[PDB]
Amino acid sequence: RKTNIEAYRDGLKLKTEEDFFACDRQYVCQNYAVPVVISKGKGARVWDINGNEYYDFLAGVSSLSQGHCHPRVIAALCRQAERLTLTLRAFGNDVTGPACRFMAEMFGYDRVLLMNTGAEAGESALKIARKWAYEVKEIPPDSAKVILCNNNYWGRTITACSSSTTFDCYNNFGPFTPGFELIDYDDVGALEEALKDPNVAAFFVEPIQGEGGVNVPKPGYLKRAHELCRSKNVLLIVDEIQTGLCRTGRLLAADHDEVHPDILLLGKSLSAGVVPISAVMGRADVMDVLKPGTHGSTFGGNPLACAVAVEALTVLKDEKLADRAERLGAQFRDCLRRELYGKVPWIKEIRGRGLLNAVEVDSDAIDPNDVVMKLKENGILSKPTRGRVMRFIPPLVITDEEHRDATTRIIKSFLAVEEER
Amino acid sequence: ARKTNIEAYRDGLKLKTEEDFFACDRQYVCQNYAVPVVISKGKGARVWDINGNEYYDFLAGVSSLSQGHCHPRVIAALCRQAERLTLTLRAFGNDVTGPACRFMAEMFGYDRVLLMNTGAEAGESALKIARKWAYEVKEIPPDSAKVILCNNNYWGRTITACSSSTTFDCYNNFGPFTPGFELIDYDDVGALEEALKDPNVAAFFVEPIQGEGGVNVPKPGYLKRAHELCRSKNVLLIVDEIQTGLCRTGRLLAADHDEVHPDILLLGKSLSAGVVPISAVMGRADVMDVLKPGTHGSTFGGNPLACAVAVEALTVLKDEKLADRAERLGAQFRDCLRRELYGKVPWIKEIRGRGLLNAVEVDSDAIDPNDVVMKLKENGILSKPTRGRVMRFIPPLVITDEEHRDATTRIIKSFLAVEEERK
Repeated sequence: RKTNIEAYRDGLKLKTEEDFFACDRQYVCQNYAVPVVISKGKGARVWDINGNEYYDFLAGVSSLSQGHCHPRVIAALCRQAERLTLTLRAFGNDVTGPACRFMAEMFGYDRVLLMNTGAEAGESALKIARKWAYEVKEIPPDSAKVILCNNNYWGRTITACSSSTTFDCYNNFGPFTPGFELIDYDDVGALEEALKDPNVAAFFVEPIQGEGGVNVPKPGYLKRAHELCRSKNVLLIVDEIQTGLCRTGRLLAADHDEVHPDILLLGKSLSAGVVPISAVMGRADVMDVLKPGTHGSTFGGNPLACAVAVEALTVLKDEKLADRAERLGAQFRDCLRRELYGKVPWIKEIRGRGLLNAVEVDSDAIDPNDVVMKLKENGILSKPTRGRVMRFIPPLVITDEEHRDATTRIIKSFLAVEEER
Repeated sequence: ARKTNIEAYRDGLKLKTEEDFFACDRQYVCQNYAVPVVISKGKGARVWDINGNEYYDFLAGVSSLSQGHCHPRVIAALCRQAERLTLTLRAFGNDVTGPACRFMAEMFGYDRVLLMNTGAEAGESALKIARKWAYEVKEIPPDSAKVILCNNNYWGRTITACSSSTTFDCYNNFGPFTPGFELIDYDDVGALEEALKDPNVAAFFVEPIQGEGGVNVPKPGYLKRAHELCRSKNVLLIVDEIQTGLCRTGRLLAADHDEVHPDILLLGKSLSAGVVPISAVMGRADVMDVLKPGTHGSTFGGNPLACAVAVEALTVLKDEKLADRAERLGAQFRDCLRRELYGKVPWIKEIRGRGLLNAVEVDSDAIDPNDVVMKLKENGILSKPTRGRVMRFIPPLVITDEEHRDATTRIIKSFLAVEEERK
């Protein structure tokens, strides 16, 4: 049977890509800028409405680490969706509990708060950190500070905008939530100075800055940061929404440093890009400050998303996608480096861990969008961040044959752009 | 049927009784909620606990499940789109999101649709839009924008939502708070009119019936008159229909009762027949268009799968005529209770509602409100009060005539059983 969206879509006679673009310009709020109309995905590949194939090298900015339409994940969705999707957490069910137990054991935490979005996991963590700082550190009323890094990105709520240094994220959205102190990323000295304020509740940080440009910090940064935080009884909140779940070659990007975050945020690939589910995890004596009535969410921890998440997380384990991301990521960086550094003098850096990789180009000596369009032409879909940072974030299930082909196609697109300069 | 992954994981854990699940929950789940029941299946207006005991669901996700639990068509739409494509980000186009927005744009009468995931995101997205519009179009000073809200509002749990709440537990120890809010009494035209004197006001943000606040029904004409007042000061009317909208109160939108067409409209909850979180912000072009590229976003907002479900969920509302069904049964429900419970039961302070959004307020000094929750449960009714003393009765709108009759009877019997027991 045709579903309603199918029969409605057919009724509008949307034939070409252009017809869809015009539909979007008319009815969809215009808060995004590429031209392709994707119809179907499977694994690392997607297909547009004309049956043209591409490798998806954005993968939801790491929401589709398991690939598009993973059969196991789709089957767990569909089987749960037939039984039960929503109870509210005002009633028990036979899924939410076991899911939290499953996550708590896999990542080694006492308590799991399930929310829907990455941003909500962020607000949730800032809230828990404030309340814990008022009730356990006994810092004076309303004086709680949270430290974070210039060019952070954890969401789009007004509080998120309030803690951003990125003009377009905050401009004309105030007045702002106070209580933030901004420091440079990857700067051990600045963290230490800012840690002198005894009203600090938390340092909030990404192991690698994602939307900020795949800024990989210097060896030992997170380890040292954790030590300085403990020293002043300050929570380390580590956002692994983009970096977690095998993307960087380990279960969490913090494992590279053997850091166990005091509070852990997961999202995106936690559902294999099927439904929004995020999580905040922490020890009991921190997480337990959230008493009944003091925080909540309608869809948070619904049994449908739980079942998906358990299956999604099991795919990461069973298919060994961590090891895979490490092997392929090193091969990817090695290949691009041999073939492009020196030969392509407008490539400033090729950087990454695992399959969270990027090519920083000099935007005074090329137009970034030419690279993006030549990528598209050669079967590679990608979106840069901050104009000049090309990102390469394929699903981790991309096969060896596929990953070799894509790497070739990528190298070719950069060389072809250089040639054409 | 074959054992699902998730089922074999919990069979592995040897969780058989209701209390095995309560214990698992207490150990591993953040303890930010307060009920004894373990639900494992929903169909329509009914759910079943793990023992096979059957109940009527009279919370329905606080009007997230208007189309019933596990509606066949919605599930079939989920599964068929799920096999094709679930997510692209809005950085690439797809064949679902544009059509879906047109669908909503046409059904509700607006130029532009912003799709988000949660109710709270839609609320925040609205505050962001209003502020930015006030700065760029009304040209008020930077950081001076104000938004007017009502005492006891509930729109979510973000720090900014906390910042604009008057509910102690929602805001306490979660500061410092986002400035920019002016609280006034719900259902007070005088207080609205006065607060609209400040030219820095960007919007009035209001629910047509206060949901979590206690099913507080304003006096006739309140929303009509409010819109006039806002319009005269060039102030946006943002109406939160997340809980009241989509047929729950007898009409497509609760605002339709007052022929109010909100300047910004919020929906969520039943927008997805409770299958997946999807919410929407709808408004005219010259307001919504302040959100330029890169100034707002969300990983999962407007994902193909959720769009597919929402369009199906909305179609179910029309095809099965659930606005009419909510109107008819609702009136009958309020009829039944006021007849049989006023007079006989002194500790009923009021019975109120519109459509199938109803509430029984009890005097919490004359009775323990939990006795009522447990007696309802004993008689096969699952409900959860808001604010201790407001009993809520929010069933799916697909509740049949026999189910509703039986349920109303079981509900009356519970109230009378508690008064009997008082004596």
